[PDB]
Amino acid sequence: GSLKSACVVCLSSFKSCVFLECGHVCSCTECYRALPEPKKCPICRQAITRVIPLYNS
Ligand SMILES: [Zn+2]
Ligand SMILES: [Zn+2]
Repeated sequence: GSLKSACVVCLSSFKSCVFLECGHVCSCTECYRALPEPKKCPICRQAITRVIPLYNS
């Protein structure tokens, strides 16, 4: 379920965020909270309904 591969957006930090939409785990907390927009799932383009942060790097 959880995994910590490379954050697909930055590619520097691991992914530390499961996007509660579809269960895609792909972003990192800092990427999310830093960028303010309504963010879309980087993999599937669904709007994010909630973010379940994983406290990792
Ligand atoms: Zn990131
Ligand atoms: Zn998705």
